[PDB]
Amino acid sequence: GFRKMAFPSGKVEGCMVQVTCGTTTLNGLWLDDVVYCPRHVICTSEDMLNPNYEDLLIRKSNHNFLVQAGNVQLRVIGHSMQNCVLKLKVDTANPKTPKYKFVRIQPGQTFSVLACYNGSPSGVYQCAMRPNFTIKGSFLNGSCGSVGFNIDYDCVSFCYMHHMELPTGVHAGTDLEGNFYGPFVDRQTAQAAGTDTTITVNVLAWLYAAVINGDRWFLNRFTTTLNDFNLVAMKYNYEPLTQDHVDILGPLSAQTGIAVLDMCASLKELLQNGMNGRTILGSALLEDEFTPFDVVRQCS
Amino acid sequence: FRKMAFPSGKVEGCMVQVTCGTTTLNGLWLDDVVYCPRHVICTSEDMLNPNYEDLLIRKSNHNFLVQAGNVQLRVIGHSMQNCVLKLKVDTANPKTPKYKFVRIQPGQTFSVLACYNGSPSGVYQCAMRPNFTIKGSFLNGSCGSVGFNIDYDCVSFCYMHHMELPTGVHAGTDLEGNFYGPFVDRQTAQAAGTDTTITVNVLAWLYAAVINGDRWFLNRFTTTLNDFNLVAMKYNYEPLTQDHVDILGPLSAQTGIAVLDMCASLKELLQNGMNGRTILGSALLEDEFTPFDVVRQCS
Ligand SMILES: *[C@H](O)[C@H](C[C@@H]1CCNC1=O)NC(=O)[C@H](CC(C)C)NC(=O)OC[C@@H]1CCC(=O)N1CCc1ccccc1
Ligand SMILES: *[C@H](O)[C@H](C[C@@H]1CCNC1=O)NC(=O)[C@H](CC(C)C)NC(=O)OC[C@@H]1CCC(=O)N1CCc1ccccc1
Repeated sequence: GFRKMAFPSGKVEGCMVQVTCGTTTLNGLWLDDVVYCPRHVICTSEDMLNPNYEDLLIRKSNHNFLVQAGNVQLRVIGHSMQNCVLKLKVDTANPKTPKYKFVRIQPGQTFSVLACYNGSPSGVYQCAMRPNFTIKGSFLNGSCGSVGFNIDYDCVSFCYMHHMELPTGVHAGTDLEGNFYGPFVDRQTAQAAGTDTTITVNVLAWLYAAVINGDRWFLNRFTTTLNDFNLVAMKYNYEPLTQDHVDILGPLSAQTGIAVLDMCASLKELLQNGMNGRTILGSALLEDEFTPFDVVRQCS
Repeated sequence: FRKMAFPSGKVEGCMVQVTCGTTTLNGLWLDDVVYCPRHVICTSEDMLNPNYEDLLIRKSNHNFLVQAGNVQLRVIGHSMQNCVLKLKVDTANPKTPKYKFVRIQPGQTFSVLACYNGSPSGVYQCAMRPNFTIKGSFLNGSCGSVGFNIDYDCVSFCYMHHMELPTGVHAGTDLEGNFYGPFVDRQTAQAAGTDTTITVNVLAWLYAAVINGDRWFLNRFTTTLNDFNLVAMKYNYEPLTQDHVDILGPLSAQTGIAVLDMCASLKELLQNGMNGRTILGSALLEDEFTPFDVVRQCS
């Protein structure tokens, strides 16, 4: 079978806390003796439209930040700002702090989101960083500070923290250094993204997964050159496929005996002809939020 | 709308591995009991048609290797309940959540924590199909992985994984060891009944579309429940039960559209098709979001 699968979220759940300043409440990430959260928690209504964050932050005291881990209040003993994230230093270390690191992911890469409200985890799902640096998340009011992550062995690699929804309903945020993905800004304004494109190497991975699970109606007898495929792919607002992408698809190619450029010829036919009512792995649309690695691990 | 799983940490803290000879699967460690599929006691060649009672009579506590990670939990008692093994262990799980064992209905959804050798690998959302299979993602060694829902702080355990069918869907039991559907834990070819579309969930999905301002498909007609069920079966949709009508209640109230009026709108979509339009960015009607799922993501 094949499902959109998230990493188990327990190691991240034990880091989540609630952070309040004024009448604003969102989530923080508690690692060792530091809590990370979106800086716009210091903003009032009158601040949110053009917040001069350095100016607003210097006027705040440690005691203006109310941090709660379940029943317990954590005492803030210092605060600083790193780009769009606030670092609240606390007098107590999180014992549940896992082995972790902070990474900035590339567009087309995937990661799990642990959506939280008032510091309590509510759900977990899988996302990709879109080529236009938005994410198609499920985030309501109160979800800021929810984080996205990958787990390699015993290590949690944090790659996203949530800050906002765009008018189109997609979402935008930062890495754990507080740098936004994309051309967005932590002010209360309607912001449009650049035109999105489809993550081709991931569509190809998913087609291979469909074959591994017995679905093959979209295959064809034809091949294509890499450049002629890319010409068609760009026409349809699909990302170009690089030779590194081709190399990454090798394992999936070997396992199934379908040359990458044969699968590209299939995808080209799907783009030109559409799906003619049919479905692949349940979907009526071509899915682009599985990486080759995602498909490999899940299918062995 | 995403498929969203429950946070899995409370269940991760309960996963262990259980080994008999070379056969290793997963178990669920709550208080001082470990729950797992009984077929752990079967050699690969025993699985063709096992005599579970006779295989268990030859077993002693000291034939069972239970491990949390690499740490052995000594087994101090054992009993078979339907198709699961209960192994009493000498340590109460310090991470035991508040929990319940529940038997769910077809159509209901739940999160699966896929595990191998006692270690969680992934979590995803499943629906229990009307033919009592699930469209899971499971490899060798996944048995004893569990499906669950979390209400407030209480984990309601509803599924334990035992097997894959010829069509590549999956079958298992509740935590009392009773299979969902007409399957047995024997390495024999078995067939699921023909599957049907989960009508209550499709209706939930239509409510979700209305809540988001997508309401072209609403019409001025209504229907009886019986007339709707008889029409729906002709399109291989499940009949609605009284419980289905009940769990659509909150979405009915939220939108002010009576359940039976939404049924009349769906009947017209069945009878006339989408005429080329979409609902919620899709020509397909989705059937694996329950009314609870719709609430979790809209409000
Ligand atoms: C933090 O919890 C919250 C998360 C948001 C809330 C809705 N969904 C989410 O993911 N973040 C915020 O509220 C942002 C705070 C800023 C960065 C100071 N703002 C935000 O997400 O605004 C969302 C709304 C939805 C529609 C839209 O365009 N905007 C932007 C603000 C706005 C401008 C003009 C008109 C209406 C809204
Ligand atoms: C337990 O980890 C394992 C999980 C399986 C492994 C592959 N995917 C899964 O979900 N369960 C088992 O191996 C089952 C043990 C029995 C119930 C004692 N058996 C099982 O899953 O058999 C699967 C195979 C795949 C093809 C097929 O038809 N079957 C069923 C039995 C069978 C019939 C005919 C020919 C070969 C096997």
